[PDB]
Amino acid sequence: MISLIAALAVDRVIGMENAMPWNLPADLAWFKRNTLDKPVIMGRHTWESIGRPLPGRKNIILSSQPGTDDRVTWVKSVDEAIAACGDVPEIMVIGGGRVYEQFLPKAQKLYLTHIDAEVEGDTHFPDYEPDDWESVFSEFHDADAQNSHSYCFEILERR
Ligand SMILES: Nc1nc(=O)c2nc(CNc3ccc(C(=O)N[C@@H](CCC(=O)O)C(=O)O)cc3)cnc2[nH]1
Ligand SMILES: [Ca+2]
Ligand SMILES: [Cl-]
Ligand SMILES: [Cl-]
Ligand SMILES: [Cl-]
Repeated sequence: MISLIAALAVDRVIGMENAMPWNLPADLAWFKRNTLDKPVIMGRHTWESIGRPLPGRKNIILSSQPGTDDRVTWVKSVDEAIAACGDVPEIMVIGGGRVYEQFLPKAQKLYLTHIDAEVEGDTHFPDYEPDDWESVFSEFHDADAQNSHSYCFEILERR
């Protein structure tokens, strides 16, 4: 199955002109927990953001331009990206905006972190209809010594 994993500020903001103005190691740990030992598909901007390959995951970059790093797999279409994942139980789509938009219709599961930050968004998560999704997990957390904002983890399954 295909799943999307994303961190959403208020108004579904997922990306800004520059790095997001928060420090959420707990969210990064959640991201890692839920992507480890699964193939991850990302777009080129997200690849640049991360800086290097995500450890312990097959990294697949969806882009129309040729690849500039040999440590990851470069593909040019959605179907090629899926094919490159092979026969696995779950493929994780990790953004950004355009990649989420292309994979949402195929997705059966969303792993969302909702962050209590009001920011001006450059890119947004797709406008999904809550009516069509069932929350099967929710966990709320306050800001703390290591995390700059309150955040809530949710797992949705398509109804
Ligand atoms: N929940 C969630 N949070 C995110 O910040 C997030 N970010 C993107 C893409 N951006 C990023 C940026 C960095 C790392 C990252 O460095 N993750 C590490 C853990 C952090 C660390 O160990 O320092 C990893 O191994 O997964 C992942 C995704 C896509 N989906 C997300 N989903
Ligand atoms: Ca429920
Ligand atoms: Cl976790
Ligand atoms: Cl991207
Ligand atoms: Cl629900």
